[PDB]
Amino acid sequence: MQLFDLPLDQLQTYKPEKTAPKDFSEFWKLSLEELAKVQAEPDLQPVDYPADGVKVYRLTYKSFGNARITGWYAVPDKEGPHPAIVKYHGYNASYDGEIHEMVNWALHGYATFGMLVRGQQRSEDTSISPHGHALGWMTKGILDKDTYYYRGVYLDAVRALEVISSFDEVDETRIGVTGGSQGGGLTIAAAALSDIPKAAVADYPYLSNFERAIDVALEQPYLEINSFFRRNGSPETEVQAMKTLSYFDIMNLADRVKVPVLMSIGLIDKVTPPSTVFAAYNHLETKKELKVYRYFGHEYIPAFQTEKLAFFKQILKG
Amino acid sequence: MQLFDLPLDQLQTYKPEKTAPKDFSEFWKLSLEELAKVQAEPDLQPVDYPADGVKVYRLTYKSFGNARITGWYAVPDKEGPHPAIVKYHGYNASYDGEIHEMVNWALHGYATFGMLVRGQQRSEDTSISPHGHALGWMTKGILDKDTYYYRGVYLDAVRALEVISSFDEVDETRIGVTGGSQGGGLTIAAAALSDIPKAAVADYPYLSNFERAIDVALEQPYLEINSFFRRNGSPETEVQAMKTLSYFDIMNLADRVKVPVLMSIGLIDKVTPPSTVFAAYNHLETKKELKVYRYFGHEYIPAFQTEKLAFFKQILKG
Amino acid sequence: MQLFDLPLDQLQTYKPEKTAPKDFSEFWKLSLEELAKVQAEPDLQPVDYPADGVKVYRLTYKSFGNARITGWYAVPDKEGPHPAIVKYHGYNASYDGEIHEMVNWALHGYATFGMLVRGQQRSEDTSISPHGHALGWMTKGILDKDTYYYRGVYLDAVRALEVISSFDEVDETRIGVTGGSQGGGLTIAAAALSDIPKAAVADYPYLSNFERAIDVALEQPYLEINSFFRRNGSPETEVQAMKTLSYFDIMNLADRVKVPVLMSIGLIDKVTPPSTVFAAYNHLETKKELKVYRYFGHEYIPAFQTEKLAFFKQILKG
Amino acid sequence: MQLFDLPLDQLQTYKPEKTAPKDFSEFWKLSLEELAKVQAEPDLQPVDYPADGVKVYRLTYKSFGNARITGWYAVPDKEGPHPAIVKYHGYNASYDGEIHEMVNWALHGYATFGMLVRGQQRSEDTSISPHGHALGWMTKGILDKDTYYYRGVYLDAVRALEVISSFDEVDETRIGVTGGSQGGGLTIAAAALSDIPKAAVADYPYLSNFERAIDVALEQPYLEINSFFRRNGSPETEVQAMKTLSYFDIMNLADRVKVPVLMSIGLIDKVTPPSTVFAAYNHLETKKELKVYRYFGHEYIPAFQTEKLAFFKQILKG
Amino acid sequence: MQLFDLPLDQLQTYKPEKTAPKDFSEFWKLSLEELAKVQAEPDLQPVDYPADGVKVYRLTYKSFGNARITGWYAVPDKEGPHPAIVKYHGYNASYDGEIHEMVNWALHGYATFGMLVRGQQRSEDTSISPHGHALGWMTKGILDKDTYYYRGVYLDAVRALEVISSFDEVDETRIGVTGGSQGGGLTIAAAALSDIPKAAVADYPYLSNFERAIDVALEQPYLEINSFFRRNGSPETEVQAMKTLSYFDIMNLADRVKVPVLMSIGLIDKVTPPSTVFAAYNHLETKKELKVYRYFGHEYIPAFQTEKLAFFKQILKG
Amino acid sequence: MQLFDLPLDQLQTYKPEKTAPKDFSEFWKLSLEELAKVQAEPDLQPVDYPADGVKVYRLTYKSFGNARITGWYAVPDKEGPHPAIVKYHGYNASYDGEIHEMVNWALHGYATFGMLVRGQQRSEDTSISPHGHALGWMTKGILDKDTYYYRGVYLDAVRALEVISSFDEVDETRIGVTGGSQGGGLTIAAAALSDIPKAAVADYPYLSNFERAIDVALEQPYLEINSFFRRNGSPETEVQAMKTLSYFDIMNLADRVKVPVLMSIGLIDKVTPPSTVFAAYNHLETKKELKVYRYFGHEYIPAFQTEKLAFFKQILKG
Repeated sequence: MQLFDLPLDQLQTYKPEKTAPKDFSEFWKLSLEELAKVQAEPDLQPVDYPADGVKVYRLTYKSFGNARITGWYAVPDKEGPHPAIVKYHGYNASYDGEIHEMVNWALHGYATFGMLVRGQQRSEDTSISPHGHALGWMTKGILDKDTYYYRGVYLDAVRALEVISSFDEVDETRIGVTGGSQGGGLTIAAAALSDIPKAAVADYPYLSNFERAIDVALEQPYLEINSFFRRNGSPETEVQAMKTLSYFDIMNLADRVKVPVLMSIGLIDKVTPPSTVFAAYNHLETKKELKVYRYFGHEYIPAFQTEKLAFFKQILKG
Repeated sequence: MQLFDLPLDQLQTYKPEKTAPKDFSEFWKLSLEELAKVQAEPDLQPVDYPADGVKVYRLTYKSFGNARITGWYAVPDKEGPHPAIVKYHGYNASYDGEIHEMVNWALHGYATFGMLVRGQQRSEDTSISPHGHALGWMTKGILDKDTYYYRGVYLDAVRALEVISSFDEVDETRIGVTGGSQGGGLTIAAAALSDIPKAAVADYPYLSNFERAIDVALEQPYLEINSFFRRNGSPETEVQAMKTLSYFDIMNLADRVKVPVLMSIGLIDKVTPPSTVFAAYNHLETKKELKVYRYFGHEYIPAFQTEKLAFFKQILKG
Repeated sequence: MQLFDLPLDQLQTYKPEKTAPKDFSEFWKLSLEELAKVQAEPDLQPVDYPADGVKVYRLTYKSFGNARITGWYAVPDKEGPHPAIVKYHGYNASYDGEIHEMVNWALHGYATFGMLVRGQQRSEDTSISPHGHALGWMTKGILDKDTYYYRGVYLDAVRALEVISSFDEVDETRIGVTGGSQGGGLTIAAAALSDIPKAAVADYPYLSNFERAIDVALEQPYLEINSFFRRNGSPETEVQAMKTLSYFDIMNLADRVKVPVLMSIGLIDKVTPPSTVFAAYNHLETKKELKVYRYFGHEYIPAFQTEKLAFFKQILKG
Repeated sequence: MQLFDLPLDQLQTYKPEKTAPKDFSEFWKLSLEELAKVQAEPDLQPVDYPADGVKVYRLTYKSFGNARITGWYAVPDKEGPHPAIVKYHGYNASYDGEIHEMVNWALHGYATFGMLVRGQQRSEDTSISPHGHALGWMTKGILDKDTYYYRGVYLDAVRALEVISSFDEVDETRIGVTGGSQGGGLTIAAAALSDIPKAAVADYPYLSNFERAIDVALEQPYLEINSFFRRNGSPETEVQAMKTLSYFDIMNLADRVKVPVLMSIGLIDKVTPPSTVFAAYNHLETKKELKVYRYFGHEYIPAFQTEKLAFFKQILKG
Repeated sequence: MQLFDLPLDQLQTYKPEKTAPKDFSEFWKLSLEELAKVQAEPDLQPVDYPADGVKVYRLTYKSFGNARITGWYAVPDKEGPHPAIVKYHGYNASYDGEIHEMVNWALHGYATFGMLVRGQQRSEDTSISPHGHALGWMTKGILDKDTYYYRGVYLDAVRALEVISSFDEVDETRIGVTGGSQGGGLTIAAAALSDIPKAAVADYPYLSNFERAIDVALEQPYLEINSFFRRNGSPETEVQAMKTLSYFDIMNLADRVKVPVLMSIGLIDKVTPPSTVFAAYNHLETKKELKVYRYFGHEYIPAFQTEKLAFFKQILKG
Repeated sequence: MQLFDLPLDQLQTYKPEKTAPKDFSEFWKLSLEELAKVQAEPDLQPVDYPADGVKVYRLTYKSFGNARITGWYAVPDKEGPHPAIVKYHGYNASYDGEIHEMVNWALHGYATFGMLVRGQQRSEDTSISPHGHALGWMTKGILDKDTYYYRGVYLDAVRALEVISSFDEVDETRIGVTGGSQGGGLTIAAAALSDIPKAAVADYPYLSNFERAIDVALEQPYLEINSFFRRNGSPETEVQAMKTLSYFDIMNLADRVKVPVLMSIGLIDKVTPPSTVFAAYNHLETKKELKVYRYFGHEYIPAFQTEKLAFFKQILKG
């Protein structure tokens, strides 16, 4: 397609004020405290996979709300410990958990776990639907930070790191986090909420700068928010929903990241608008780099794959 | 748009064999038993509304899974006891609960309750998401009849009738059920599972003839099923999901309806294809009429509104 | 969809200079004089409608050009006189005259007439096509104010008020005017050209700020003007057509309205762009209120239905 | 795009039974009588045009309903008397009357008149709108053959031939008729109702086999009929409208054509479906040829232009 | 459609700095030197065409790279010499060479040759594909000015003028160049590279202001450039490709035109954006006129046909 | 989307008669002879890549027409000699040559070469454009089998196998071929024309059953053929083009494949319609399997990736 958001020169300095409420930190502390009360009880079940040099398994663990979260976990068939990667997927975009991708990461030398998102693929979402929402997960439980869909998801993302670091074959000092869109948002959230990750690569991250996203995105799934306001029109509901979203907005969590970050953005992306991604990036206060691709949108960028592999190889395989 | 399904002469005789499993009746008996364990505990909260001649309220009750189900309840501002209507809404299509429509029904002389569907608007869905599903509600809990999303919805629909008939101002012998698409499916399911309704009017009913629907629909939401099979490709998964859907398929429940039914179908409907609606209609063994509109699709049909009003007036008011 | 016109902060003060030619007032005076020469000769024909508490009829009267204009007229089956409402419909958007809507208004307590637009539904358009026009009615007779399509329509709209006020069962001191899009334009035009209405509720009004509308609308039917210029390209034709449109532009007629006005606008409406509606609103010099809905476009807005009912109930049922 | 109607072998034998009512001939005789009552009073007004070898004029004449019909008339700037062509245009598709094309026809050696269709461009439509119609001209006056829009158009088309043949510079024995879509329908109707034309070339003719057209067309304007039935749903209305269309259906007029006919059809045409064109062609009982183009739709076909020029050259110039 | 580029007031003064590299003139001199080494060896083959007053032929000649370029050549069947026109066609938009158009130009009095573009229709493109390109011709050989697709095309365009001027029946002092889009770019390029043309009429010219075109066009075929950058992502490749395009950019060649130019632009054209055309126009330093059509896009503009014919008639038939 | 081609039972037995001309075998023998005249002169240039366990290179060789063909070649960083794979890419669908994918294949244990298609990416197409063609490569040189675009491509594909098997580090007895769409067509053509491959995996193969493809495909690129017939309408041209395509149609080459073949087809594929793929499959007379995926179209199918890896592992590694 074509350009549509602020010009690159303006994007470079686009940095909205944080929207985090006064109890933002307290909310995350309490949420992590809740997660800590649930014993992970990890279980590894081998899987038959048509490749040599790797051992593949279905990893399952317990998280917030006693939810059963799973994903494929692939490890180099070598004597570890190994560097590791926790890979997070896109919104409604996992097709059988991307087992092939996980195996390729293991072949590249990383014990890799592709966490599958609760309610979207294979993992259980034990959180209820307290008040009715628009089609999708974006507005599920949006009237209260405690019941919001991403509360459980972010906690699951942190638990994934606690579980993989606990493995004897994983060098917990060399774990990376990565993912695209929704996976990119989870990558930033995980690095902001856990001291475990050592490096983060986020493709056009999702769940950033909600106030702007709903007025500039031209495609789904930010627009589910707009849809919820069409179906629940009281002015008070809109105020409450934006407030709960502010607790999950990665531009609010970004200044907690302490490790190196590599991020990408395609200038014609109408799903995660460039402005929203620059907002998250400009809120990071850590070693960081934003690779801008003028001719790409919300999709796989071959040149950035090269950058991602070189970054993880430099930091995690040092 | 234009014609696309079987020609009318073929639709008239289209009657697929039932797909109900051997334990279909047991499943519904057990499900109704699970519903009866939950005390309804109805709560009526008056609402200020800008109209004379009617009293409006927010009606809330407890249903399957201890879920809090709600909706607007409007009653003629005259001494009862009054004929009544339970109105069911379309998939993801309630905008603040259609309060205006409920009021109009009351002005027409019917104590009317617009049940809001659990998880879609206002009403709570306490059922979890056991295994991950495609975007939407169609595949939530589809790997087991006990966990499937419509199990709770159908029971809620029956409970709505139990609650309204219990009111002293409602003539329990003169209650009708009505709704469009998903609302039409709920209308048929309620009349199939409850002896309360005395008449049913279903617009192009949804949740019918799933095996055909997924192969002929050209718009959502039927296609969420297809989407789930794309993301969960195991052959066994497909077989299991179709088996669970067969317990909720209104063509399998249709032979249980024993009161008069009025149904509509637009021949250019690509959401609820004509074949799927004729399948439900052809399984009904009761006083019935199917109004076919050649030039209408999945939308409001003015001529059918007249038929609907005439039908309820004739049966519920005489 | 999404935002596209001027930002709300700019819309608030958007007020183009009037485009009314020097003989604007003379044109309307002469036009009303022509209408006055035609005897209304109203005729009421009862209709069988499936509802109690209301009497429904087909009302037919004679207007400008000896045209036979009709519509459904519904009255509370009570001893009047009653407050009344003249409801105007959208462009090419009446489906059998919206009889059900008219009946609901009567059930709300108002003797209501839904005027059907000449040439579009049931009413006769005796005005010829003097010079050929683009597909539709927007350019029919556009080369001369005397032959322009809306000359007859606006006069018919005023006659509708003269006819309903003449009824013994109608309290002519309590008549409201209402309608959406084209119906909203007719509502403002009627209130600007007749001293009869006591209150006006106009949804996103059509036929406003033509100069801007043709450069900003992204959907039909303002674009019929552009289509006419593609087919009749002389520079002189464009000048003449914009001049005739200026006599019908509701932003030019707005300062004649003397009664309270309630108006709505959805910020994503690409049919009646927000700027065009703010233009009409900012030209009103009367008790007024503009309800802005960020997430709605050119469609039914549930929250505004509440506002409309409360407004008419407060003014007309005082 | 791609194929979509009956396969070629089936198109070749597709010949629906005529739908002409018992008084079809009487209707046309009476209509021609109404036309003859109006004196043509042709007026030729020279026009300055940037080309040598041709004299251009605006030709205006009086027709049915005292309507002023006009169009460009271009003649070879040489002593006549000259073969001539009456060219008819597509539905809502004349842009300033195609003056350039008329000039080219004259440069090819034919005194050519491009009749502009009443109400669509330049020419006046004095027939009223008796009962309201869907957007467009297709349903204007459709409840009665006497008031239907094409009654005036067909008579205007015959009158065009009477006027051009009356000119001393035109060889009345060498006049052809031609046009595309609506122009093709007019071409056939004119040759059916007038003995003036000596040859006819019709591109994918419109206004044919209405019963099939409304069920198979996928684009306008056929679909205006469907639109009218959506807005005027009485069963009797549909029956009456189809009856009036049957008087203007070129498949019913085709057996009256007694001069050579050349016709074209693109197999991917979704506006004038191939079946509808083959229906007209198969009802012709005269020297005829149907050129079928597999890869073309409703558009200019270069190869057919050669066929058309060759045909008129052979017949009108020898 | 609707407006989308800079407002007309801004377009009027839009004039980017030239992007021509330091060896721009040397490149064209050397390129013309290469063309001069190839003997034209023109061949005329008569064609059977169904019209009197014109002789039609297939003209074929040799050009750069020993390529065989052809097109239809039509001449008035009169004693010359004649004024002449070289007509260039749109990108991938010649349907059998537009023989009918060529014949009409001859009937207007001009010996006319419609050059068909190498590789696109009938003419041979002997230049290879040196490095792989995106679908289409826009990026073929783009990594080097010497191998770029338009090098051969522009040279062929100049050769066309050398060949037609060489004919005894052609008055070489009265030759015009004309064409639309890609044909408009070739018209400007030819007039910039050859002293032969005496007048030029270019419709919305293509191949102008590439830097802006790729960021503002919303349709094809400028976007092939963007597509090539998606498939060949090294930063160096983008720099090299923009540099080679700068040698062919008509805004860089425009100041070489010494004869009168007539140009058109439709304000809603999303193929050749108005800004890009104003850029070329504002770089012309010769007798010039730009006709702006607010309601037209990338298509035939009837009013401009009149202007084109009057311009060529005034200059070429003086 | 949804189903659209023949139903599965009919696809299973769909086997059109071969369309190969009498000199089909001679053409391929002569073409292979032309290829053998060109010395391959392979050149391996190491490339720095961010991964351990593999050596990456740019492999370049000379093929038919002295064309320089290239692609990425990745080898396990272990002592060989290694099983190998030649991977062919989709039409206009290589983004920088899929270096990442080639590396992954090597990490899976296969010396892998991703041949880049001449003229589409990186590789040179030295064949000229003899007669002009529609946008794209499908019709380039289609008027003669000797000049047709795929002649060079198929020979390049065979040459790729000759080059990789010649490497000392490659076990020439364990080489597979694979690719999707156009890549699948190349996979079958290579296995048909070379005895080198020991196994073939083709995703929905393109370049099959051209007579049906042009009449049933609903997306490109098949439709470029149709586009060429629109621009070159001579009946003889169509006959000649279909004749040249018959020499490259994989259904005509299929009976020459004598090694195991694994193929896939998505039933909603509108680019390579299921019928066209079943045609190729049904002409194979070798160990074969066709995996049918009801809910997938022309895209990556996760389950098939597992099948593909399992197949090559079983055959090439044992």
